[PDB]
Amino acid sequence: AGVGTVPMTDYGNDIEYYGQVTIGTPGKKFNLDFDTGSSDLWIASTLCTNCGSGQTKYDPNQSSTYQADGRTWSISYGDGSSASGILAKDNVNLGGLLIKGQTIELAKREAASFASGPNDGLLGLGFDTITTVRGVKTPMDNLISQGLISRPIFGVYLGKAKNGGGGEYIFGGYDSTKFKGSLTTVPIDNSRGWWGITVDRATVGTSTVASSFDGILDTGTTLLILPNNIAASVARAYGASDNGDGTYTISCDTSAFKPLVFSINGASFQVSPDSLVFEEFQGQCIAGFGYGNWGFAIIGDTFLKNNYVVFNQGVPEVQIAPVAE
Ligand SMILES: [Ca+2]
Repeated sequence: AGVGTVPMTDYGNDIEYYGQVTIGTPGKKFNLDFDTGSSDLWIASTLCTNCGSGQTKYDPNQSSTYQADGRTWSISYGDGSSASGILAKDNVNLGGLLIKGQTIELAKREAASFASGPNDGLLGLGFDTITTVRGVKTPMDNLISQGLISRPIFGVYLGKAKNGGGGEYIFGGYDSTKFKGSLTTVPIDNSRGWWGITVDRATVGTSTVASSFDGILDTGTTLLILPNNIAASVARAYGASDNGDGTYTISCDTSAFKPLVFSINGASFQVSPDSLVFEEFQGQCIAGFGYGNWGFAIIGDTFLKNNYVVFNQGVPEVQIAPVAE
């Protein structure tokens, strides 16, 4: 692959997307979840006492560039998962770009959901104001300061399992074969450490289901999670029924549904009919949109697998365009 290019693997029905990263000298390959909703780079390690037998574990002893650190870390994600351990320093190779002396977080403990998942840890792509340890420079901060990228951007393509899966992240560039038309620039609010944007409105057919609302672009969240009122308005448009757990039951037959269209900075971006269905289990379909008790939306994979995004940490801003398909 080209310089800074990282092919991704689509896990299951567009649940999450991970890529290979080489850590250490001579180095081991790790599958990490690329997450724009967090900013810590943590990996399963041989110090871990409740990690999955299937995860690849970083071993300090096998890296001649490992450097010990006296600090500890602990993280607790919104979904109830967590992990904790110690800090360390080592080299990280991202698509051919060798970051020297990146702060890495070695897990000593991790939640069972991580132990049974497909990845070895997470690569945080949010802003450095939300690293759990103060003073930690993120991989993007280091790519920029070490001169590994000449533009402070990363282009993101997330595939659809229905079309074969895959995905691709490009550090320092983007690929126009993955999108159609012109990119639309959208200003980012990074005040909470996330890629926050304002959606002007959301429509289903001729109905305005929502007025402007704020949301965060999160590759690390599977669904499109909306504030209660907005989610109910959307559900009413499709005849979806509330499962009482943050999810909805929708008709498995999407041939009759109109796309969920977001108006962002004057252009239209949509969640295609096929994406309105997340998963089918014993003939019952779970919708691609859910609700949470937050005042802002979590714009997850349901939305990102339909729209290419160029993330610019420098401005900050994003450039978006409909996926070429
Ligand atoms: Ca996640």
